[PDB]
Amino acid sequence: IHMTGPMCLIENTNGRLMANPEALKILSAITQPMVVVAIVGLYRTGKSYLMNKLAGKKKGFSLGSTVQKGIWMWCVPHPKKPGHILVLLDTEGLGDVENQNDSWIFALAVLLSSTFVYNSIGTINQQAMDQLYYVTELTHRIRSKSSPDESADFVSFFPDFVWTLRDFSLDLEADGQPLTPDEYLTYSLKLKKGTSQKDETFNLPRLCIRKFFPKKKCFVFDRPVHRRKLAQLEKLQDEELDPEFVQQVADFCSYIFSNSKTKTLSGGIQVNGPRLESLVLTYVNAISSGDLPCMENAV
Ligand SMILES: Nc1nc2c(ncn2[C@@H]2O[C@H](COP(=O)(O)O)[C@@H](O)[C@H]2O)c(=O)[nH]1
Repeated sequence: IHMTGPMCLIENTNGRLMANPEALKILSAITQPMVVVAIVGLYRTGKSYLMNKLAGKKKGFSLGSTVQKGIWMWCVPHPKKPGHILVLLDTEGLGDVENQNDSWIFALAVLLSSTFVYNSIGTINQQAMDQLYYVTELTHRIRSKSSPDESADFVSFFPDFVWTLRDFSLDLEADGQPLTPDEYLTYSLKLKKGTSQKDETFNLPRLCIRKFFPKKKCFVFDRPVHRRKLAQLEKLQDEELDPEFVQQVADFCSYIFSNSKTKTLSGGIQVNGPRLESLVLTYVNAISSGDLPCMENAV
């Protein structure tokens, strides 16, 4: 499975989402079952490191990928599942230079993925909650535009949720024992107690995550601390980064290689390369159509 590095699967150009033919021929060739893990988030938040580490790459921490966008893929063998492939998706360029296909790229990632990894800096903020809410419903509207006819049946389709918090080497709070990353999640996910229309327009995203993301793991990561940029524009190695950061991101990878399920369609048919090509074309066609059937909401 040659793939030395990542490759764009869906490119964002002129506000126009175009699926990659070169990427589709690759997917087609892979007959084995797939575990799709989408590392989504804002640009320049350290997503690439999770990708390289997940792809098994030893030297995978770049330092400034200076310029002078869409969904990139990386198909490697699954390091804990022989006969299974690991497809890695990355939402490139989200909010970089900034119709704004950010939500759509976000949605396709969640759609195509078997596991959903949201990557953000600092403490959990409303802005993240709102778009997480927005994508949940957006994915509902797109998936529904593919169903043979014009709700515990949509929750079964949704991927697992993983939140990776970055530069949040802070994460210091407790009751009597220090909070775990997981406990921090539920905490920052606690609903506001108030019969108001400000707390209402605050608890909706929380309520949405409560229903649509049943399995939820959280990861807090330390600030990556390393030797100075010895001649700029390079790619460091683990032995040159904060040992804690390396161990944290490894413990993350381990959770992925073990807990992440094989991508399945409706009826429970495992998804393989050619099956993912179909899903990429279907979903790109459902979006690029500018159609979208207006059915009832799902919140
Ligand atoms: N703030 C922050 N940047 C990181 C971290 N890990 C890697 N980076 C940097 O963030 C950039 C990665 O961009 P990305 O893949 O999220 O679009 C690279 O320039 C890399 O040097 C991290 O944990 N926190």
